[PDB]
Amino acid sequence: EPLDVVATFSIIGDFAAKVGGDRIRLNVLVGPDSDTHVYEPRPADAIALAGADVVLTNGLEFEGFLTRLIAASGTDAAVATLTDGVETMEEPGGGHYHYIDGKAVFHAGAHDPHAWQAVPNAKVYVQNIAAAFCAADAEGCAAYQANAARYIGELDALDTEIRAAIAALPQDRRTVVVAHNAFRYFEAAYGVHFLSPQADVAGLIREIRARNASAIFAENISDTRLLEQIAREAGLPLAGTLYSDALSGPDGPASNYIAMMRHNAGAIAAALAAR
Ligand code: NA
Repeated sequence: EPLDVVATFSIIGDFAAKVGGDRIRLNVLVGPDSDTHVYEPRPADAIALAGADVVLTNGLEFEGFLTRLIAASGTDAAVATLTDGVETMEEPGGGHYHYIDGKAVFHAGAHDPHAWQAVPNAKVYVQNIAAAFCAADAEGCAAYQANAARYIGELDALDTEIRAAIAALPQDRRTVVVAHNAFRYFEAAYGVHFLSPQADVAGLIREIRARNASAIFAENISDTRLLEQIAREAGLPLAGTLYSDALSGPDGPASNYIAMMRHNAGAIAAALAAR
């Protein structure tokens, strides 16, 4: 058309670009290394949304803001929630029951947004994107769909590579530490454990000793100070940085999703193979 596509943040942006190729014009609302967790609304998001045909989002959190700006523009854009069809996990402790009409009804409360850290989930994202584009632009559907199938083949190879790396590790060396745990879907998919803070460093320290955790990793979401406290108290070496919610810049080590995951998985395995 070009199909005008807005993606809320860099990782989804990469997916969009892979699916859309030259048929789309892509704007990404939150770019690499921003001091934002995943996505956060900004008024200037309006300028991109107002021209849009399709808006790609992670989840339901700020779909209010996005759809209110879309209505105000008079645009009529399809909003695709890319976690549709992903088995999302609740945040630790999130649940609770409410006694509606006699029955104790469970209320989910706040899902962990970091679903891309499991590569089978990134396949669903990509499949949802091709569906949304295929939909808004019937003529492009064969191209989107061939782009999607080929990227999904590469994701499949990546998921096997990650599994082959982790499977080579000893069974008693599977635990690392982070100040902020953006990695619960990685832990659910692959054979590794992440400990993070849930005075209470003491609790964490005990589980660290109990699990013989090998290393600590930095990430962009926690502040810096907490990380230094924990390593100091635990006497664990700082092995590197894991990419959680954003790609790196184009000269960094995580300039697209595949490279991001290669990095994370490779750095984790390196630390566990030796620390
Ligand atoms: Na971030």
